Amino acid sequence: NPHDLAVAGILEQLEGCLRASDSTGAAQLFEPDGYWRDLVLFTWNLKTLEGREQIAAMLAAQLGAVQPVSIRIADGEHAVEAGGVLQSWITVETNVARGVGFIRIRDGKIWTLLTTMSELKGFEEAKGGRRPMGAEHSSWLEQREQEAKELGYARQPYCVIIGGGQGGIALGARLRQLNVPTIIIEKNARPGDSWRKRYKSLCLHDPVWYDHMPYIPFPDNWPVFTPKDKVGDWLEMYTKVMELNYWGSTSCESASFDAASGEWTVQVLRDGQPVTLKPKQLVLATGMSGKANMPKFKGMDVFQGEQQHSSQHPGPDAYAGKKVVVVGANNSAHDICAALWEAGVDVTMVQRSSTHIVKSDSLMDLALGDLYSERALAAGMTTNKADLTFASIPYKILANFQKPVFKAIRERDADFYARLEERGFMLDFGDDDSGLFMKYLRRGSGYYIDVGASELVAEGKIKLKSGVGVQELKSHSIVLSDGTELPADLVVYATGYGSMNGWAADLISPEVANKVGKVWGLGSATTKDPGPWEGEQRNMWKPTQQQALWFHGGNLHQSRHYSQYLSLQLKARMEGLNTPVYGQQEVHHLS
Amino acid sequence: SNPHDLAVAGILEQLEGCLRASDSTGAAQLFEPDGYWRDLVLFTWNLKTLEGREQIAAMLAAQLGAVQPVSIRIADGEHAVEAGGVLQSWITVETNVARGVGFIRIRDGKIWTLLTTMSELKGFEEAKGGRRPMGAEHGARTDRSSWLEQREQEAKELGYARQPYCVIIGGGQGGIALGARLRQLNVPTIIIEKNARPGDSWRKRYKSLCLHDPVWYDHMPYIPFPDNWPVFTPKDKVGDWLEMYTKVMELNYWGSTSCESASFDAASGEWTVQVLRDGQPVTLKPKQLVLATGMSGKANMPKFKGMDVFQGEQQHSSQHPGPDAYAGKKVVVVGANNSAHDICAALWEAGVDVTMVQRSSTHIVKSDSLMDLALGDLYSERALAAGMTTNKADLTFASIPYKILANFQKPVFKAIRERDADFYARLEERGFMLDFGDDDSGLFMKYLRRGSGYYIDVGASELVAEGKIKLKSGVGVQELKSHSIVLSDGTELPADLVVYATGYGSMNGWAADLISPEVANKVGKVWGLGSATTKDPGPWEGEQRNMWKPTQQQALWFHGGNLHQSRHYSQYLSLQLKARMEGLNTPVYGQQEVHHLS
Ligand SMILES: Cc1cc2nc3c(=O)[nH]c(=O)nc-3n(C[C@H](O)[C@H](O)[C@H](O)COP(=O)(O)OP(=O)(O)OC[C@H]3O[C@@H](n4cnc5c(N)ncnc54)[C@H](O)[C@@H]3O)c2cc1C
Ligand SMILES: Cc1cc2nc3c(=O)[nH]c(=O)nc-3n(C[C@H](O)[C@H](O)[C@H](O)COP(=O)(O)OP(=O)(O)OC[C@H]3O[C@@H](n4cnc5c(N)ncnc54)[C@H](O)[C@@H]3O)c2cc1C
Repeated sequence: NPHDLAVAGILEQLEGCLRASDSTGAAQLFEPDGYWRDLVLFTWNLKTLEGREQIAAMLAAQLGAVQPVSIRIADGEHAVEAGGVLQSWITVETNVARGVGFIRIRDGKIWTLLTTMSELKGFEEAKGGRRPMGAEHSSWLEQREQEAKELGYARQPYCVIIGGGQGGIALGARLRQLNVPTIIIEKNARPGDSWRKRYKSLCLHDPVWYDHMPYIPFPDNWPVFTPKDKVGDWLEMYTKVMELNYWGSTSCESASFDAASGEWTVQVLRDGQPVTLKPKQLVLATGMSGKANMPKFKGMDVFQGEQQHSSQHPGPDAYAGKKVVVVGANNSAHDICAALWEAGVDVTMVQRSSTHIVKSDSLMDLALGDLYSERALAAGMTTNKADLTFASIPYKILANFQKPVFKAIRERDADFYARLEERGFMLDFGDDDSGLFMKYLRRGSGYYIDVGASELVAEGKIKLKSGVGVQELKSHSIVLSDGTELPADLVVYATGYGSMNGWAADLISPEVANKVGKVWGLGSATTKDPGPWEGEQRNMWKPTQQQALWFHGGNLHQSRHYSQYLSLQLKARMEGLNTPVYGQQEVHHLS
Repeated sequence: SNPHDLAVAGILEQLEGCLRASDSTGAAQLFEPDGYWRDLVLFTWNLKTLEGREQIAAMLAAQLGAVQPVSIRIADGEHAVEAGGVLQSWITVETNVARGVGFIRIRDGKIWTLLTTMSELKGFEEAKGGRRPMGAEHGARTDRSSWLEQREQEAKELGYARQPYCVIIGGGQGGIALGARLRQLNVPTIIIEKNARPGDSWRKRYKSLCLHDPVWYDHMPYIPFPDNWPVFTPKDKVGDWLEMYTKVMELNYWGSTSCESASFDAASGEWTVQVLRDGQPVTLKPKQLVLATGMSGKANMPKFKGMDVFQGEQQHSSQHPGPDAYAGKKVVVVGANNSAHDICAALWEAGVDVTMVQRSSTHIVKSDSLMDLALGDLYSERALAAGMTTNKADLTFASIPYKILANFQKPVFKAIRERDADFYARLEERGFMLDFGDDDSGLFMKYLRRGSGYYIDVGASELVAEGKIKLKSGVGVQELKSHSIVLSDGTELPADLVVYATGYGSMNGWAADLISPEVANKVGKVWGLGSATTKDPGPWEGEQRNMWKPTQQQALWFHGGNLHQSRHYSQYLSLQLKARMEGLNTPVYGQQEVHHLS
């Protein structure tokens, strides 16, 4: 291929500079403002180097310790040319690891480079050609019962994960494949209960092609949008067959770290019994959403009806013939209001701030179609290549990729949007018009994927009062800042959640929560994501300022992909490897 | 272009030309005089191999009116290849009611072998890929019934207020696979299984047991084992997998339910099946009954002199719980088959005095050698890397007519013998009686012909070859005395326990005990090819007797086989069941007549 020669020569110069510990020379091969996003392989971190000077500074600090380095076109792949961009899958090696990557080249200059870590040399996963035999040509069940009785009691785990939802289960499967002895702590009774507990009608709003767990993808006949209990069944059965050590009915009560011994002391209550676990690494996988935001409205003590945060709302059944006011317009607000109307309960939504609304069909086609769809698969974009393609766009410029996508969504769904506005609903498209994904990555909230509620709003079936605040709650009403008085038997506060940092404050200490800082967000200086720029998700899947404390989570996509780089970092430290973190992120917000 | 594509595509259009022309004799003229057309449902509504031009013409003359118009072409995205004078190509075939994949071999301008299969019924395709269910019903409703509610409704109504179309007896690997395929075709089906949980059929075996077939060969439909799954799966890990598979594939699986009896009423077209679901009687009235109770039938119990005199324990291999109770005892196992080898190796690991007593020869193959030389080309990592997917692997194997399979296998097992020659020499020198099939065609051919007579060695044969398991061969049982067993060479073995590892009768014995001896006789022997070899008498039948296809008893079907055959032939059985559920015209051609009652 005519492009293979072009890309391979650029890669050879890069390879030459990297072997020579020539940081400046390597950076000169990039565009002046080019990007190098590294996932563990060079930085022992999740780090995006922006521009030649940052690129050179990383290479000057890391190259001496990783030699010899190779980088070349990936086996079986070829370079392609689109829109003036030369791109190719690549393979990259250090002295202790290998990985795949992706490179984009323009006018002979590296525009973007992705390096990732796939495996640690000598600790490769027993997959494919390396499969365990299973049988020798003490039984398999006996050994499992041995591990169930000894791990966490007579013998301590290397790693403890708090939280057995989708995120901890995926991370646990990955850790199991790396022989990192691990216990998952889950206060629910069974795996999958994290999803069973939602409202009757809930389904995933992300599509199947985007949603796979590691190792066992959903089958070709699995539904596009999975009902909440069908997810539960899958997670429970995934947990069994991937041989996880999963302590259900077990609450984590407290944890602390002793830098002297390098050990945590984690106090749990397993079916009522106190147990003390002493792992070397602690992972919080308690959900990206932390502590509920409770408003401080005048007269909340005067109101004689029920007040619930959206997280304490059981559903519409108890409220036939009653009147509900939902304070909020996020997706929790839309879910709760659509259920109350389907049940024939009087519901009013009170919106103070704008919301980004996207029709499910439009999100699936225009925003996910290129990477996660039947069309994507037929074109060869496998789930792994999709994850790596998305990861290869530096967060700095992703909004630029996204803007045309969500402009097309507005033109397609314009009539839908007009009717929402004519009704008085406050629309936005992210602070910079870059859309749903960027809001999710920046603030983890502020959007609703419409599966039926927005039409109920446009048609007036869900009553809307927007543009107003709450003045006070009276004895049987809530009074809005324009003077409107809404009678209310039940007030639901759909006011969101703080960051995961609240989990650390509640389980470790507020002092440790302060060391760690706000979790999630990019530092984009937009709503609920204050600057300055950090360029990677705050405290996710990477070293934190609290030693041996980690955060895992995200949506099913991010949990699938970044559980790989988190587990490889946990494994590397279990093997006593040298892991010199570059550019460890300084804390700019205590929450 | 491809120069082989043109040759094959021209041969195929002549075939298609003749078929649209209702030219049975002319279409047959396109095969070698003795060519083969193996059909899986698509043309014959049967599993049927047409052998020779006269049979081909007769089938085509009988069926063509029922399946026209027929299209047959090279498969989309595939190309013909030529090797050793043989032209091959994947093909795609459509009828007026169905579509499917096929495979064609051509030599000197004549069709040597044709494989036609049915993949789907037109208008009843599976909800997969582009046709996935949405799962969620978007848009507001007040009559909303959630996924969990509908599932709880079906559990409560099916078999009570509403009868299933099909009932499967047996919830092992075979019934679970078939159940999955039937749920994908919206054939309401109840699995009846007397064990408590799905997967218990594997949990029930001895501690150390693993699959002796490798993972690449073993997948269940729809959810393959993952890339980190072990080659040889321990039995309890197989149990957990089936238990998860049954849950996530939405099977209606009545555990703790024994099937007591069933009878068919040709007037109503209904079965009456009496079950005990947790002790409580239920009466099920399906239109179709599938027996999936395992290929092994009634245990064969020997008639030895003095069995009534022996003062120790006597067990059939199927009644032997394991070595635990026999710490200080002396065991004699009468048999040298696979049950006997498993039981003896377990007794020897536990330090029990065990002697194996062999009368007839056994075929021994090392698990590792089966994996490389017998399965390596189709079911391996190298096969996958070469584009041979599990389904392409299944179709390639199915594309070899059974009449010629034995000669493909002979060089495979000549190679296995040369590789393991010292192993075999030490077994023969120790006095173990070896064979390699009646015509030296090896393990897979015995299995297809008689379903017995072999043991895949995972460690026990070395214990025999080295004398750790004591061997007495070439002998029968003369009599049991009060505390000993006497062999036909005069040896008197002291014995606390005698295990009779003497195999099983045919699967139709299940039909005898659950339906009636008359129905069992009408159905006849199950399994076997009619190969005129040991335990497989002629005449030649060419397909597994009564497997995955219509039987001489109306609305009675048999499902089973190894994980490979269950995976693959459950597709054709479920489609035949689905076609009848939708009231399609299904004219069976060449329905096999019974030549043996058992
Ligand atoms: C309508 C709707 C649709 C959605 N669709 C999708 C979708 O398609 N894809 C997607 O990725 N997300 C979707 N989400 C979001 C989904 O809720 C989260 O993404 C999901 O919960 C992932 O969270 P997690 O596994 O990281 O943590 P969680 O799901 O919150 O689980 C964390 C677990 O930690 C446990 N826990 C907490 N504290 C303790 C303690 N002290 N001791 C022990 N255990 C503890 C909890 O019981 C919980 O089970 C949807 C949400 C809604 C409302
Ligand atoms: C060491 C060893 C290794 C093996 N490895 C393999 C391998 O790798 N691959 C392979 O394919 N095979 C293997 N086998 C063979 C295996 O035992 C059978 O192939 C397997 O059981 C398939 O049978 P099945 O699921 O069709 O029926 P079965 O497993 O026999 O199950 C039929 C079920 O029907 C139930 N049943 C019977 N009567 C009734 C009734 N009246 N009411 C309700 N339920 C009833 C039984 O409880 C049983 O669970 C191995 C065997 C051994 C000993």
